[PDB]
Amino acid sequence: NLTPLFEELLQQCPPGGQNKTAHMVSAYQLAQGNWMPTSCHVFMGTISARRTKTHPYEAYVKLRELVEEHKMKTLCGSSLGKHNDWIIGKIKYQGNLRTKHMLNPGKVAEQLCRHNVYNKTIGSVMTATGIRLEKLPVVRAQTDTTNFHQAIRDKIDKEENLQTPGLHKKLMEVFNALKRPELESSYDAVEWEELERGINRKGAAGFFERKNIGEILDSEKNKVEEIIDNLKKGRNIKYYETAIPKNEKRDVNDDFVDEKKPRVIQYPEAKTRLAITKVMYKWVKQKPVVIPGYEGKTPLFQIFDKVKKEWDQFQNPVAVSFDTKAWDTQVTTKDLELIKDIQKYYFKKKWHKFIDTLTMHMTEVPVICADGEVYIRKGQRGSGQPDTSAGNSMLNVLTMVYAFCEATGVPYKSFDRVAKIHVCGDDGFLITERALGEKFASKGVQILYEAGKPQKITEGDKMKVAYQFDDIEFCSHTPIQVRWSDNTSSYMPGRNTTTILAKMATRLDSTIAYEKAVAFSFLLMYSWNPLIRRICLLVLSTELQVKPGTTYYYEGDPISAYKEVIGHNLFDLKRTSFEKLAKLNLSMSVLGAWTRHTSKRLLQDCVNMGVKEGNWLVNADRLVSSKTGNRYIPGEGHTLQ
Repeated sequence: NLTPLFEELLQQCPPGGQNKTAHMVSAYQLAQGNWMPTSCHVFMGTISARRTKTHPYEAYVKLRELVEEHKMKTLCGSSLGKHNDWIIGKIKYQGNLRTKHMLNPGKVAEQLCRHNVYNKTIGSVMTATGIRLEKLPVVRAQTDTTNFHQAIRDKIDKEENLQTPGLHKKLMEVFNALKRPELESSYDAVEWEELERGINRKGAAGFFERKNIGEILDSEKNKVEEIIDNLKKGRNIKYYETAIPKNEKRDVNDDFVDEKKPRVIQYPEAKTRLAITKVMYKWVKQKPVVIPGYEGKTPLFQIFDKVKKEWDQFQNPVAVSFDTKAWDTQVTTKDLELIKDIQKYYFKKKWHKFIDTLTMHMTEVPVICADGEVYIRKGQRGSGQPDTSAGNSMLNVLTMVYAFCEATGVPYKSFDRVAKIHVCGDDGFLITERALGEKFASKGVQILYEAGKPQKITEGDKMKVAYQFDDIEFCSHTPIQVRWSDNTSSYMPGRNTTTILAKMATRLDSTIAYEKAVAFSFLLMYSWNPLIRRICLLVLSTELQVKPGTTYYYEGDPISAYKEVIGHNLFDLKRTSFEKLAKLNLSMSVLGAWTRHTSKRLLQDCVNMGVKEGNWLVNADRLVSSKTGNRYIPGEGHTLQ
C-alpha cells in the first residue's frame, strides 16, 4: 500500500553491500509493517531491518531520517592535485560560478576570439508548398552565458555517485566474459597517415590554443609527439578541457543524431586530442570492434535492418531501453579506472604508462569555460574526449549486462545466450524474451541507481519496454517499414517530420553546393517520408551545374549514389508503413506546420517540373513519375563522406 513511497526513498539511499548478518527487507516487506530499518545502505533494493513490529509510517520516517542523517555527513575538502597546480598561475579574477561541489578557483584572462540562419533554397522550397517555417521547432538553440553557468551548476556541479561496493570487480567479471583474448596486448599507435585520413581539420582549438586540428597537423606535429612522449614516460602534461555550450562556434566533431551531445561540451585541446587519438586509435575508433553491440560505426540507414534480423529469432521478443539521466556526469573515477584496465588489456605493455597517466589526468580535470571561469571537475566525462564513444559504450554494455543478470538471475557468461544488446555511447537497448525483459525492466531502475547510473524518472519506476519492433528508439530514431516494388520489405530510420524539416531548413553560420549535400544526406535517411523525399528531389533538381559540397555527398548522380547505399532504386519505394507514418506526422498537425494543401502542392510542383522534357530527378519518385509519364535515367553515381 505504501510500497511506491518506499521505492522512491530507496533510490535516495547510499548503495551498500550484502549483509547476511541482518534480515534484508525490500520496499514491499517494509510497507507491510512490522520491520524497522537498521541502516539506510541499500543492496538490490533491500535494507537491513530488525523485526520489532513497527508501524509502516514509523518505518518510513525512520529510513528517511537515516538517509538525511547520512546525506549531511556525506556532502562534506577537495585538495588540488599537483599536476593541476599550473592552472592556478593563470588565474586573474575571482570566480563567480557559485559551485557547491567543485573548486571554482577563479577566472583566467579572456582570450583573443555563429547564429541560426535559414538554408534559403531548402527553406524556400518548403515555403513554396505551404509548409509554415515559423511553426517548426527550434533545433539548434544556443545557450547564453547565464543559462550556461546554470547548466554547469545544475548538471556538472556534483559529487561522484556512490556505487555498490565491489561493483567494478563484478563489471570486470562481465568484461572477462566478453573479452577477445586473440587481441590482448596487441594494440599499438598508428601512423600520421592513418590518423590524418579520419580526422576533421576544422576540429576545435582549446581555450589557450589558436590553431585547429588541421593547422596543428600542418605545422606543429612536434608538439603532439612531445605530449605523447611525456605521457608515455608517465610525466604529467598540462591537461585541461574547455567548456562551451552546445551549438557554439567551437562545437565541432572530430569524426544525423546530434541530440546525443550534452548541454555542456567539454573537450581537451586539439594538440592533446591528436596525441590521444594517435596512440589509442584502435580503441577510440573501434578498429576492430571489441565492444559487443557497438553501433557507433553503423550508418543510420543500416542499423534497423541489422537489429530486425536479431528481433526475428525470439519467440516473444521485447526490447528494453537504456535511458540514463545525463550519462557523462554519472561516470565515476572507479568507472574511468575500469576502462583504463580494459584499454591496458588490449594495448601493448609499452603504452600502459601512457594509459595510466592519461586516466590520472581525467579523474580531476581543470575545465575552462568560454568566458574564462575555471572549475575542477572530479571524474565524469567531457563529451569531447576521444574516448567518449568507446569508453561510454563499453561502460554502458558492462553496466547493463551486470544490471540485467543481477535482475534476472542469468549468469554473466550466459547473457549472449538470452539477450542481444546494442549501444551507441550511453544510448542503447537490449532485446530478449518478454519474461526476461519485463523482469529486467522493473528491477533495473533500482539496480542501475546503485550502480551509479540513475535512469530517467519513468512511469511507475519501470524502464521503457518495446513490445513491437518499431517502438524501439535508438540514436534519436525509430524503425519505419517500407515496401519495395520487388516485393521485399525493409526498415529505415524514422523520426518526426517536424524535426526533419527544422534540421533541413536551418543552419549555424558565421551556398547551394551545401544545400544539395544536405538534401542528398536527408534523402539517404528519410526517403520513406514522401514530404521530405520530394523536397529533397526538388532541391537536388536546382542549378545542376553545381557540384555538392555534409555527413554524406554524391559523386556524379545522386539517384545512382542512393542505389549504392540503400540497395534499391529510389523509384522502387512503393509504400511507407501506414501507421508509423501517421505517428511520425502527428506533430505536423499539432504544431500547424502544414495544411490540407501541403502534400498536394508539393506533389503538383514535382509533376509540373517532371512532365517537362528532359531528365528530371523528381521522376525518380514513383508516384510523381506515375503522373508525368517521364522517368529519370541515372548516370554513374557513388556515395562518399
